[PDB]
Amino acid sequence: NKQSTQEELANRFRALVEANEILQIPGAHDAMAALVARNTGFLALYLSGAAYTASKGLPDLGIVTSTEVAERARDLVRATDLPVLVDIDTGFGGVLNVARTAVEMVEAKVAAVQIEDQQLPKKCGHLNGKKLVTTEELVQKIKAIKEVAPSLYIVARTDARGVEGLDEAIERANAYVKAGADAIFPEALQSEEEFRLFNSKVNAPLLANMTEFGKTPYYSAEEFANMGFQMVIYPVTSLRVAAKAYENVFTLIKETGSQKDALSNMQTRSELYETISYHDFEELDTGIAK
Amino acid sequence: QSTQEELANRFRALVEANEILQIPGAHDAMAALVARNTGFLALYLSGAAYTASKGLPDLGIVTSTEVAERARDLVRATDLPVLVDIDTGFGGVLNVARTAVEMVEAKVAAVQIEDQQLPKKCGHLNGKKLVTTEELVQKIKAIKEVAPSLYIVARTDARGVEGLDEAIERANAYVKAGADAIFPEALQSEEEFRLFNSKVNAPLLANMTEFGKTPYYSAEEFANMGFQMVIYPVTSLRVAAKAYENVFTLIKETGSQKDALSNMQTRSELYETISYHDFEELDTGIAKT
Repeated sequence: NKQSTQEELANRFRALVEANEILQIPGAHDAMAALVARNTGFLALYLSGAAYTASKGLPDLGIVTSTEVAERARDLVRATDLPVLVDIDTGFGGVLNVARTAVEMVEAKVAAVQIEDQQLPKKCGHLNGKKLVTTEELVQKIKAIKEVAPSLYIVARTDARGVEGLDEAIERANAYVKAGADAIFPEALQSEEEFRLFNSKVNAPLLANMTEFGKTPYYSAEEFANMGFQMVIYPVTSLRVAAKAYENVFTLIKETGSQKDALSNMQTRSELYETISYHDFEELDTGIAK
Repeated sequence: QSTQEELANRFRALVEANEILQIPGAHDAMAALVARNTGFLALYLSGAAYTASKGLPDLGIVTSTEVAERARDLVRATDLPVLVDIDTGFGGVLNVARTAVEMVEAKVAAVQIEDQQLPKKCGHLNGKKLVTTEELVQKIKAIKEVAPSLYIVARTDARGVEGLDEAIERANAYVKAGADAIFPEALQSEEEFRLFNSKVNAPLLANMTEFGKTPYYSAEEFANMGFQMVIYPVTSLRVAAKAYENVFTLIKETGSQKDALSNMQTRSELYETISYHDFEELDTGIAKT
């Protein structure tokens, strides 16, 4: 095996960002999705809280632990040796929790983490809250990361556009950047002009969130690129299509008594053989044998 | 939220039931949830599907704890009887005992143990030898004494490597040892199904895995041929993988996922499936001063 180090992975990720061509970053909720993405030719992967929790059959409500997220992230790197950006929500607690989350991700050889200014958890009764923490509140958290894990590329998410306003978001963004963030995820900017303007007023590479059925139209990556973005995520797609596929094949087996008609909708044992690199284990066992 | 004994006694009733029991493989909780919503009454945790989901080959390099934690996820999501492929029990008799308790703790209904030999020798990785009959008998004995409430399926690979006769002999011994049902891998034809059925003192499980040594019989046909249950072990992962491939290629080469919108679970169905409402009702219900 020839795995990379975390510091190699973070720098490779940074390179990918600074690159002239836009970086597409697919969400992979598990190691199999991670392997397919790599084989499909993607150079970075995304672990979204949404897809992760949904995989475990849970709601995206911040009830998973940093330990759990760091282990699934392990699975991703262990499988692909690709830079992985991990959505760490708000750091799973305070400055100290954020500090430990940072170490655990470096241990998992995570290349980058995404932290947000959303205020969590939500007050009882108003669990559908939209309030954010103070700018300083995230600033300190970012400083905590830069302190304990300087080898970690930081993407900072802000939901300030839809709750406080455009210029408010720009102000928050530039603060997070000077605090140590290397890139900005501006949730739900509302137009072409807002994208270009935000890019113009903020001194950092920008991330675009291409999640389906959301507040963002289906622009191509090329479109995002000339509009001022240098990376784009497809966070939950892997789980959306998988869940659809369960439904269709389970329906079929229950209805018809057989999976006969869905054979074409399947990865073959041959494709599986090569995907999990079964061969490379064989050459290992025999090389040792002689 | 059923007890382990409840989940085990129901699975056993499902087996003895007149209608053949369909058991789909669910490699994770989401698969598990959909199987439940689809109407299935029991779930399977496949060794091949689990490991591959973690990007590993089925070579017995996952630990019992690993499998135990995934089984835990499945039972938690659905509260359905789950049958877990525990391989050879991940070690000796005392390892088998440990594996059993862990599964009982995880609220697992049934386990499946096989007579293949593990680990496999160098150079003989692709080897296909089984353990001595008593070795598996001792292991079944272990599970009976340590976890009496756990339903036992014993898989024999004897038809393929030894002969049809030894398969029957091994199976019957496993039965008398404590196996509640037997999994006869790769019986060759319907003739061999019935004969084995006539010669084996137990409920039988059919392996309906794809691209294998077994034709695509319907569940009802298996029932007519002697079987009381049938698994669909790797299917969830088989369809999950190909969907990744198609959508990722789409994104990679189109620059966008627009054309896969109809091939996706909606936010609304997601919301439904994970019971997001239940958490709202819990959260808001407590908000009463």
